Amino acid sequence: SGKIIGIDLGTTNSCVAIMDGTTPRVLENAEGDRTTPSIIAYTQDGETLVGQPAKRQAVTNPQNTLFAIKRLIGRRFQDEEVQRDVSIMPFKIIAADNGDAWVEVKGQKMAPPQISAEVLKKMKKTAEDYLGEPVTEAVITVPAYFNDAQRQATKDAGRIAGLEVKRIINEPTAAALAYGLDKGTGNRTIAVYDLGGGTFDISIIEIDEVDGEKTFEVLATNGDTHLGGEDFDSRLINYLVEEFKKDQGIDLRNDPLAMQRLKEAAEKAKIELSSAQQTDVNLPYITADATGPKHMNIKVTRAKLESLVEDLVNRSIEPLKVALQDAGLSVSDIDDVILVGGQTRMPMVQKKVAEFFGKEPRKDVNPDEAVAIGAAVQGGVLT
Ligand SMILES: Nc1ncnc2c1ncn2[C@@H]1O[C@H](COP(=O)(O)OP(=O)(O)O)[C@@H](O)[C@H]1O
Ligand SMILES: [Mg+2]
Repeated sequence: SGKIIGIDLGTTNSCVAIMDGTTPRVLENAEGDRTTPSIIAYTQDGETLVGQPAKRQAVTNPQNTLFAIKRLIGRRFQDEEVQRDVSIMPFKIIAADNGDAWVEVKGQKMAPPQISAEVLKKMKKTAEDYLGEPVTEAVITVPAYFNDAQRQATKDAGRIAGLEVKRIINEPTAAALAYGLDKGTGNRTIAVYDLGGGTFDISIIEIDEVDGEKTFEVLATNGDTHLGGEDFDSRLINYLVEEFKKDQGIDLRNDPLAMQRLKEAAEKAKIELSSAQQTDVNLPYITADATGPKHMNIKVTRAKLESLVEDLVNRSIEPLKVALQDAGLSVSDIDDVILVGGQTRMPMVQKKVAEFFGKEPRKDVNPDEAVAIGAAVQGGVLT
C-alpha cells in the first residue's frame, strides 16, 4: 500500500518509525529491540551482519566490523574528524582517488554510503516484517550542521538500500515534529538538547505560524561531536577497572575479552541507574590467572555514577550559551525545551537542562525515539 518509513540514521544507533493512522509507532527489529546498533560486520564466512549480531562478534573480527560511519559519510580523508578517527578506529580508513574518506573491507575499497546502506536495509526489512508488505519510501534524518556533501552521501545510502528518499530532514526539526510543536499558534522559539551515544547537539529553532502554513528555521547550532553516552560508559568502565585492581591485583585492560564484557556491563548498569538508585555489576569468570577464575561483583549507586560523569554533563552547558548568543537570545526567549537522544534519559541530565533553561523539558515522546517519529510524521505529511 505504498508506506513511507521514518529512519533515524544515528552515529551509535538507528531507529525506524511509522504512521499507524494518526499515531506514530516505533518498530521492533528482528532481535525484539526498538533501537538497532549502527554496526556492520563482514564475517570471515561471507555474511553481512547488522546491529546487535554484528556487536556480539566485533572483538573476533575488529578489521571488518564497521561502526561510527556517520563520522566519515560525505567527508574528505583530510577532514579533521576523519584524521582524528584514522588512529582510533580498528578498521582501515583510506583516501579515495577523489580524496574522499573511504574504508577498505577485506581488500575492497568502499564509500561510507555503501556501509550505512546496510543499516538502512535492516530498517527497511524491519518495517516490511512488521507490515507484511514491501517498503520502498523513506524520510531520513541528518544533523542540522550537515553540509550538501554529507546530505547527498546520506541520500546515496538510502538509494543503495533500495529506498526512494522523499526527504532529508534535520534531526532537531524531526524532534520538533515528534513533540507536536507544529500543533500550536503564533511564533515559537525552541531549544533541542540532543545527547546521543557519540555526539552532543544544541539547536535553537524558530517556528512561525505565517499565511496558514508553519515555517521552520534553524537560528543557531552548536555542540561537541566527541561528547556522548560512550564517554559516560567510559567513566564507569575506568571506575570498575580501578576497583577490581584495588580488590584483586588484576589490571583487566590487558584482557581484551574481559573488556568487551565490562563495556557491556557498564552500559547496562548506567541504563539501570536512570530508574533505580543502585545496581550491581556482577561478572562471574571475568578473567583468570595461576590461582584460577576471578569474579567481579561491585555495587554502583546512582550518586556514584553522577559523580563519575558530572564534568561531562557540565561540558554540555557552554555550547548552550554560545548557541543562545549566536541566535541573539536569552533563556527566557525559549518557549519549549525538548530532549533528544538516549543519554538524556539520565535524571541528572534532565535536571541540569531544566535548571539551565528555568523550565522543565517536554514529555510528549521518548528522547531516543523522537527523530525517527518526526521523520515518520514528515513522511505522513507527504502521504
Ligand atoms: N535509560 C538510559 N539512561 C542512560 N543512558 C541511556 C539510556 N538509554 C540509552 N542510553 C544511552 O544513550 C546512548 C544512545 O543514544 P541514541 O540517541 O540512541 O544514539 P544516536 O546518537 O545514534 O541517536 C547510549 O550511550 C546509551 O547507553
Ligand atoms: Mg541521535
